Amino acid sequence: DPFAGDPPRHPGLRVNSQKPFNAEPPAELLAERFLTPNELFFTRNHLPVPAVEPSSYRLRVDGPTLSLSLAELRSRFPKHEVTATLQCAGNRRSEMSRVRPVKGLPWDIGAISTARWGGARLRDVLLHAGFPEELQGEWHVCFEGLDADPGGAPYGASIPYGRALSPAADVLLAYEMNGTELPRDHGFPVRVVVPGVVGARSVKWLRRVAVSPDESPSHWQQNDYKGFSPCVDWDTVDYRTAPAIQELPVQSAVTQPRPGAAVPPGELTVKGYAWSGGGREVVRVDVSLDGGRTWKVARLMGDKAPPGRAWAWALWELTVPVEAGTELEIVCKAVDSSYNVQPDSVAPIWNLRGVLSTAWHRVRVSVQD
Amino acid sequence: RVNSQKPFNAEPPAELLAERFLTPNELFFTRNHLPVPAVEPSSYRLRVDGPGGRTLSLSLAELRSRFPKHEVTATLQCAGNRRSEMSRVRPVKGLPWDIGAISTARWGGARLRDVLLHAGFPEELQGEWHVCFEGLDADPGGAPYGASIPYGRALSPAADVLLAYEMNGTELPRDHGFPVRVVVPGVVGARSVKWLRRVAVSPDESPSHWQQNDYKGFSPCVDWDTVDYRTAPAIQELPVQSAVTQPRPGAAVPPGELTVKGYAWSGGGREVVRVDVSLDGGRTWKVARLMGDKAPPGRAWAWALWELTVPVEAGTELEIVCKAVDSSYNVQPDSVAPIWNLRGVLSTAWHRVRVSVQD
Ligand SMILES: Nc1nc2c(c(=O)[nH]1)N[C@H]1C(S)=C(S)[C@@H](COP(=O)(O)O)O[C@H]1N2
Ligand SMILES: Nc1nc2c(c(=O)[nH]1)N[C@H]1C(S)=C(S)[C@@H](COP(=O)(O)O)O[C@H]1N2
Ligand SMILES: [Mo]
Ligand SMILES: [Mo]
Repeated sequence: DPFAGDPPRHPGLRVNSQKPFNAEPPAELLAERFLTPNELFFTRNHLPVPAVEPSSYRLRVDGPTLSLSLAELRSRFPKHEVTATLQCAGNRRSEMSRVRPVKGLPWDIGAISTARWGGARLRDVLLHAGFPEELQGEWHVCFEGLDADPGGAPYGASIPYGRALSPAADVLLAYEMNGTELPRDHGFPVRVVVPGVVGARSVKWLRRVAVSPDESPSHWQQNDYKGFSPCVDWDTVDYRTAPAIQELPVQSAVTQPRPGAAVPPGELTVKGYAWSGGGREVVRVDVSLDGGRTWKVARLMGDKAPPGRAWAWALWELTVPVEAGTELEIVCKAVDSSYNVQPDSVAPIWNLRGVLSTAWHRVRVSVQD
Repeated sequence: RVNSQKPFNAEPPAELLAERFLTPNELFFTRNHLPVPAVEPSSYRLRVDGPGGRTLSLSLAELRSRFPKHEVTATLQCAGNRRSEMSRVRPVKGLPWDIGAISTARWGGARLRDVLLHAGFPEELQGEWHVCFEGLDADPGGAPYGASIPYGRALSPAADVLLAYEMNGTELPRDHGFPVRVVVPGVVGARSVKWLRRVAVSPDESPSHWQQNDYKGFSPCVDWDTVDYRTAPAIQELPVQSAVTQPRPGAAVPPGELTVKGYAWSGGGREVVRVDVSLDGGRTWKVARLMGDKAPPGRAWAWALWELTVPVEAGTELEIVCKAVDSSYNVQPDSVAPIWNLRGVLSTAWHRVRVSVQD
């Protein structure tokens, strides 16, 4: 059992896979706090979790070569904090499966969580390694984790050089999560946090940072996490025909009430989350009780972030009167700062991996007598 | 097609709209809120001012000679493009545009960035600053057309904001802002202020009617008795968009093969990564061929023209639908009612075109 050393996890989590460990918090706990407690933050591991002795750990940065200890990472670079939501490419995959079977972890609406991350700015570490603030043409910063497949290939990913060097992009080499040291499942001792970008690129248990003229050659950068036409099937898919998912599109889901519930008549408070990639804020959330025919505007909770740096989700709520003995089909949809919107239905956005599941979330409940 | 004479507003015929990557100056859609100014070029001056910047008064000759000419091929799409689709759901207030309030040109001019830096403004300002524009066109009272963009976009080298005096290789036409306009790539046409008289750096958004009390998106539930422009942000970047230009609604096409064509575009420099095309009303899809050359990442200011040749069977009915996907994997929604708004702006639900196949 290569997973014999994996860490202990909270019992309240909805485990989608044990070995490797993948789990999401239940819907009723998911949006209870703006910052998702470390114990409930969703967990996505492709491989066994590395057991890292903090003292001997070294971060390799291949400059135009650094070997940074955890103590150096902490002391040499000013600590910055960024509150960012990580959403998995597979969040809401369960919706896709309802149309046609897909390949992937059966996530519901909880493959998304939010934390206040603390660490060194990737920008500062790269400038310290001797790299220039700017590089002409399309360059990339590649990441490798300490976790590896049977063949010894590590988990890896990349982001464009521009994003890595940009102060406003808030890309961190994080060693703290919600004020405490990074948990093992979340990348102890160091992970990359890439705000506004799909979770896949936020490499945990970071071993190496390199600059390259090309994207990471990792399996998960080249041959996974892309969107295709709904017509594409396993016999025709060609990962060269689409871009790696970086920024994600606008998203929202209803966390309260839950599907199949019978709610009391009178007033009903509907709640959920909304978020969009690339630091685009959520400017509105529309909520319907009649299956998307008529809408009401939800209250957006929380504090406004600077323009282009809305890395954290918006929690929303709406209290509405409901009549005894009626059926409700509760639907939410969000609008971001570029006026991007969510689509009505899943079949037209369907894909063989069930990624990029952003059609409206629909929750059916009945109202008691 | 002219939607209005006084003031003048017009769009090119759908049959020519997407026939050339660069829209000829004579066909490029025209949206004018006010009478078109008659600008005498020698006496014209562009005023540039603001806190911590030297006030400039630039002649057309100096704008051309002092600043290095930059060329940017950028698509301008009006907020009301495809308004007709909104009116079919419920009547709205606005020009009755069809799919042609969008056009593309190669613009040439001074970088707004260079002009502001020349005036002494810094590359970055803390807080949320804006760059305000005022046109020479004005209402009978005298308020000019105006707009603004965030200071960060104005100063970004990558954002390609121009003070353009050339359009597709020739002098800027009168209807398109002669002698000078702002071109704001990847942003709604409303902010590309024509007949530019002033550029001002300000800590606040432009107080213009068209910045404060127009060009915003609202929930479909909002009506005239409840609309409050303070509740929404000014449209700046636009969402992913596409439409079919060939064939045209109600066409009877010959059997055999059919070449479906159209355009696709997305705001904020996000490239179009795919266009899906259906012939059965959105039940099944095929992938269209994207025409033209790639642009650098984050600077896809120009539309992608697309086409798909498909076999069609005699005597059948088709419902042709297209939808586009951008670099952040944003998508177009299925239907118009849920994106409906009282001004019929931001019309990006799937375009559907019904045709029959002879015989
Ligand atoms: N090294 C390493 N990094 C990783 C992964 C991985 O398996 N190994 N999974 C990725 C995926 S696909 C996502 S969604 C996020 C999940 O971060 P979390 O488990 O801390 O929520 O981590 C990313 N980083
Ligand atoms: N001075 C001024 N500039 C303006 C206009 C206006 O009425 N006056 N209309 C705006 C609108 S709403 C749009 S859609 C574009 C259209 O530019 P075009 O006419 O060159 O296509 O110009 C913008 N610039
Ligand atoms: Mo993921
Ligand atoms: Mo417009």
